[PDB]
Amino acid sequence: DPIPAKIYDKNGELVKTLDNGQRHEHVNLKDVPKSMKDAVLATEDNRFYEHGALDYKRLFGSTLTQQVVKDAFLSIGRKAQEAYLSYRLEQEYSKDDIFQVYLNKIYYSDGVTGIKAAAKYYFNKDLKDLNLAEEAYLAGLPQVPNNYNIYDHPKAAEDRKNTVLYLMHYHKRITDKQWEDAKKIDLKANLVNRTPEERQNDSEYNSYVNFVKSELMNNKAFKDENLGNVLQSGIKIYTNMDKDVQKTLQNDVDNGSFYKNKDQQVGATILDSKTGGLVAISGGRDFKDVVNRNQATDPHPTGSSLKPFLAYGPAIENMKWATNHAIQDESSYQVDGSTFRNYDTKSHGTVSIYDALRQSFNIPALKAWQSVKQNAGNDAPKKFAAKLGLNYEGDIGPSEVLGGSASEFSPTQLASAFAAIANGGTYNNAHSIQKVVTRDGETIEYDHTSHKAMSDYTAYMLAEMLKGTFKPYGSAYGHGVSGVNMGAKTGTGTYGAETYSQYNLPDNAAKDVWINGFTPQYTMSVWMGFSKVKQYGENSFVGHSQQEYPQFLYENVMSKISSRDGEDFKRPSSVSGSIPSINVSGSQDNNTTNRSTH
Repeated sequence: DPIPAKIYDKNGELVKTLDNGQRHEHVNLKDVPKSMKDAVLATEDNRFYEHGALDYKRLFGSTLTQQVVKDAFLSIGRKAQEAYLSYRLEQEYSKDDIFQVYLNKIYYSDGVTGIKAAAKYYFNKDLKDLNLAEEAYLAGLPQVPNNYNIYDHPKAAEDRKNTVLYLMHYHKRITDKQWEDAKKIDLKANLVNRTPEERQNDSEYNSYVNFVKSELMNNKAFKDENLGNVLQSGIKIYTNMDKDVQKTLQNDVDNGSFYKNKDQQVGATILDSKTGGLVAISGGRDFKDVVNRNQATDPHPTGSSLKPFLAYGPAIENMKWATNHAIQDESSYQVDGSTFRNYDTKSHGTVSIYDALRQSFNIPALKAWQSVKQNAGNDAPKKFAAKLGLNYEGDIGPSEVLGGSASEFSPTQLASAFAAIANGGTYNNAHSIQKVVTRDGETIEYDHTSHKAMSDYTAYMLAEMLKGTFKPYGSAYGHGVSGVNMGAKTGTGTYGAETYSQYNLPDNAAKDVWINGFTPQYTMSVWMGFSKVKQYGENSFVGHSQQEYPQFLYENVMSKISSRDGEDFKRPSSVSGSIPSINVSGSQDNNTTNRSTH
């Protein structure tokens, strides 16, 4: 029975409580229009006054009672406890009592329970003065409230409304005429005008709540149910959220000055590097839960973010390369019937992969990816990446290596992948919920996916190389935090070659920009893009200067929240040497250089 859900941070403190979900107006059964009740019955349980608790004719050659119960407490036979409670309920209360409870407690979407409020909401009408088509729709809505809500699926909502009208005619609850009359009414006519904002009506938690709501139904114990039905059963949700970090991340996102215009978007995820627990998340600026796409959990092109996982990572793992392993760079380069060049269009000659990664050269990463493909097998890259949650439906071409094509993942996904590097090479699928405590007192334990993604040396060597990103000439030089030990990998994702012309985009125009940083404590992943590609690059990142934006967000937040205790990534006894010249013990590298970049 009705009671809002409560969300608790990492300290057990109450952080948020989901209200706004009470547009409910109580109605007495005498005060409900005959035609409204006729509508309900005709569609849900026509012979409700007859059949008693279960409908045995239906069953052989549902029921209002059953609905009321299913709604309240709720895999193979837990349908039988419904049956039994329905029986009991049918023994305690009369048909009028039950019919009334139905009309007062069933969910109508957008946080509406009860036909009385469901009418005042969708149509601003009293039950008395609302029309036939409006009744039919309000009668069919409750079945699957999310798919029938007009505001979201007007086509479905009209089909549902027509089905009810049919049923009503078929059960001869309305004449042949009034049927025909009603299917002429415009349903939308009196439809109260709202935008996604009013439909909902301490915001630093919005993105986190949005995230928890999604993960909550992924557990076996709730997977079947509904949103507006599992959140009203007074459960208590305990999360890994850091109250403080979450506020910081969302404030800095909302009040940051690193937005070129109003079409620019962000997505930020912050995990506990070690555990994988979601410490804070932001889906965008001034993010409204259902109103806005949660950009922290939606996929975007990754640009050069994935190099550690498709090229150098699998290369250090599978053929034990040293960090100063040497690759021959060029100006152009062939892979299939396609040419590839570096972003700066140059060739840097011979380069240590330490630099090749921290400055994100494209050819050397293609070479490396190709070397992993030969010396470890064509599926070696896929396997490595797949350990870190980065899956690929089909083939991994040179494009996905460079972040194009199928290389689309959420900031949350990348944060998880990178946190692996940040903690000895153990992968932890991002997880916000610790446990939920049900109204009575039961404790459901949630768990997440965890498992070795890479061997200790690989993780340490990546962690060490990527520290070089914040060092001079590094793709994120100047944006690292001072006393803090952190490595990072930036991503810059270009546009399709055709779209450069269609929109007259300048040469240095980028569509997605990422930074993925990690300390021993936190891993943080930031993506930024624009909602619509405009002409001349107005909605693109143009030049290092503009593509550098997410690094301001990263630096700001990582500086406020990171602790200066001087912790570092733990060095395995399996690595020998020091940056930029780290190798795998007892397996030094045939091919190396002491050659620097600039």
